[PDB]
Amino acid sequence: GLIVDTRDVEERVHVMRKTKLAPTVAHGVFNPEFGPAALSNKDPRLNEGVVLDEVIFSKHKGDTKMSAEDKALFRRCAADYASRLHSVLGTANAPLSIYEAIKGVDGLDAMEPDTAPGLPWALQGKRRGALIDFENGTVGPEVEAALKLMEKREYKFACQTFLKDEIRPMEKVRAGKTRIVDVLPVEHILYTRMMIGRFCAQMHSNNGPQIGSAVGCNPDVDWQRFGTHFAQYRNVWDVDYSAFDANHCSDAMNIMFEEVFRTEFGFHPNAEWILKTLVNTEHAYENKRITVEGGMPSGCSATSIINTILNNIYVLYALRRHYEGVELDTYTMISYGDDIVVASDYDLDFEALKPHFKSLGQTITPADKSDKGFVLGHSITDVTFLKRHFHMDYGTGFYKPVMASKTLEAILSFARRGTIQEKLISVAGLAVHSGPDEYRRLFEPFQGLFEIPSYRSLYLRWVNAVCGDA
RNA sequence: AUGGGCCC
RNA sequence: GGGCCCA
Ligand SMILES: [Mg+2]
Repeated sequence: GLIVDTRDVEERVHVMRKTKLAPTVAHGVFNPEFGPAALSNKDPRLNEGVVLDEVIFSKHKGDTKMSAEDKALFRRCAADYASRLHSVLGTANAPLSIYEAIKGVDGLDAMEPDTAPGLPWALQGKRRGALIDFENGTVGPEVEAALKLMEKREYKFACQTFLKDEIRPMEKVRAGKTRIVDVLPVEHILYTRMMIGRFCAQMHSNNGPQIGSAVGCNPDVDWQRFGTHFAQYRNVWDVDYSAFDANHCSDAMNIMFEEVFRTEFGFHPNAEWILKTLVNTEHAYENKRITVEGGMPSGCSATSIINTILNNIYVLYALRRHYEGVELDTYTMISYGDDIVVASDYDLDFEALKPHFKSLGQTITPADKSDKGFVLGHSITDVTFLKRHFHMDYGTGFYKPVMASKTLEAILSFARRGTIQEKLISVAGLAVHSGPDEYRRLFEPFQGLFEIPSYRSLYLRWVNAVCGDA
């Protein structure tokens, strides 16, 4: 985005924190080029000539403004995508009752009961349960007041900046490249769900290449689906963006909301309005306050859906800006936020597409090696989606989601106090797909101390999940 | 944190 | 309810 104003106020928002990630019995064994991100400015692991607060916000490098010609072309692409999207989902996009938007609906999880409540409730130390009844699907007086102030479109708010406590590659840990989370107030989240939840749930249950969205998918079973689909194309591309989320420009964001969430598609008028409040945002960070124009907040309801939509639109816009006759089935793609796979029988030149993405302030680079240039001729067994490869399971013939061994080692090397056993069982469902030998090697540091699920027990579970028959 | 999926 | 992983 674009930082337009930075001011210091007395009302402090404390987030400091040491890490909650302790090394495991495996860190002494795997020695991963990974560690927890730095969360204090006096971290000994930091480089010389690095400040946390400067690198934290160093992603906001400007809000790319668009020409009339480019704005109108984005609007056609947004309309054309919306058209395909709504024809597959239906136009059954009526608002959610308060109850619905809390407890969820078929294909939309229930709101989180005990996650951060956001501002200004965080400064009053009032937990999320203090404001909403998550059993009965009703809201307290403070939320109904904001709710009525959202219908009337007067509602203001500030985002709360959290430093993300997670494992990062040491190169980035040392560079102070800690990722940030932007917590919106819990009433904003509820109202957004009211406005676009019925859309969101329908997105989820219809995930696939057809709507170009993997949000709602389950890699274990859905890998076979995605695999076979992309298998039948002459060209496949693993495209990386660089800070996809922050680089969404006002114009693109705004135009996307105007074309996708139209009342003619059955959306409440305030659907467009609620989503547009994400464009110009106030972020709170200890003493400082940052007014930003552009970019997506990570923490808004429907963040992944918005990113995926925008992604689907970016590819169309970029291709149409370079070629002629390009229509939705000139190509195929699936995305989950920034993460994307594109395919086509045509020989598209992504290298030439670079500057077209650049007009939306997006920088595309090949995922593959970061090799000098986008190449042609790649297949699905060459690419990565959601940190998983597409590999053929040697004994069911089905595609399986395989994670890089180095990644799995990193994961297994750190855990929060008293969460190790639990975590080992979870990670096991991810590691099974690496094969018996590699499954054994990965968990061997934990032998004799924790319960390790057998390879066999988890392969058998997977086979049933992917196909009830074989 | 938003969410998705999964695990108990 | 508590956890994990991915974006
Ligand atoms: Mg990828």
